[PDB]
Amino acid sequence: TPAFDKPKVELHVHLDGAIKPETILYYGKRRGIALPADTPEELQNIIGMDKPLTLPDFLAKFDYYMPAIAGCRDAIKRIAYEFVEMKAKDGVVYVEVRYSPHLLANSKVEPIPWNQAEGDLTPDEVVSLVNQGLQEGERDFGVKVRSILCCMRHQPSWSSEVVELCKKYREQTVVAIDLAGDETIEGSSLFPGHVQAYAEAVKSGVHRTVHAGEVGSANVVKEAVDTLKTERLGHGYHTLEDTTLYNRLRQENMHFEICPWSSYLTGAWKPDTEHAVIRFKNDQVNYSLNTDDPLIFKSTLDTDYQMTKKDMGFTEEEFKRLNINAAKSSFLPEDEKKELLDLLYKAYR
Ligand SMILES: CCCCCC[C@H]([C@H](C)O)n1cnc2c(N)ncnc21
Ligand SMILES: [Zn+2]
Repeated sequence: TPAFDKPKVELHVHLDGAIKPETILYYGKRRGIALPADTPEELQNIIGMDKPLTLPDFLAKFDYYMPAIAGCRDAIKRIAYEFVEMKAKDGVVYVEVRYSPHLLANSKVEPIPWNQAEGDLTPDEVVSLVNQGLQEGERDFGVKVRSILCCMRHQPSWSSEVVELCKKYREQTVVAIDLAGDETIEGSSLFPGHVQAYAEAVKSGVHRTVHAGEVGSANVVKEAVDTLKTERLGHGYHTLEDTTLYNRLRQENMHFEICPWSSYLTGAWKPDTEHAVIRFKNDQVNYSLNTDDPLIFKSTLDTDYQMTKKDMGFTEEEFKRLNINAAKSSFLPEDEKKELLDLLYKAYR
């Protein structure tokens, strides 16, 4: 039985980490692309994980299935559409899905990703394709959907395209910019290509979020907040190692996109310490619960709610509260943000 059987709001989930094994297998076979297994069940076992992995072991997971979807228009649009259906089964009423448009392209994209051969799908089209999938999905399944394009910490040369992409496709599902990738890459937060892109995001009113504090120190979080001027933090668990940064962030009602289950499987969180979210709760912090990558973590939104309910004493009043904050922190136009809030209020009370 669902841990929290009411409407939910999800702000931190990767499109390329939320694909149906079947769909991966389908395109794998239909377009001759080598694939570990050939049975959906076995496929999820190899792609899924249940024990922390090194960055490399983890990254490798993508080389596995990405070549199957990347470059194929049909597949890009489809996984987008199928992702909305997955969310509907979760009882999610609003969701912000993110992904790197360059990682699904095989044209333009400088270092062509996944040892993919030069193709015809550019990053710009990837975005428009995804927009349609997400849009038809919203129509058919009843879930409000917005998207966020990610910049990659190791490739600042893409960041400007990313912000221009968010600018060119706004309203049209794209509501913000993000920064994902290796946090340990020394100085990555300050790469001129990244800071300029977020600076442009500010000049153009493009909402900002950043993956910081998941593995890197509190300083990675600081740079995210003070230099990139982020409005939301992806994870941000290590913020707690700097009480003044933490106190200030609490002061400014900063939003933390928490991924409980995710943190446990990646090692970002060691089961010997009290999970960072438990203190966020005790501190009445502005945060939300997210799946991050259902595919790799073999989960569903419930997985995370089950985890905090069972192992962290999370009440219902808390679930409703954190979801209310998720709505309040959404990148939706105030206009539509109020409408989401009324939905949840009348549904929670
Ligand atoms: C090692 C990551 C390289 C390929 C990234 C694909 C994808 C994007 C950025 O949505 N992504 C999905 N989940 C991700 C995660 N937890 N951390 C970084 N990137 C992630
Ligand atoms: Zn993430």
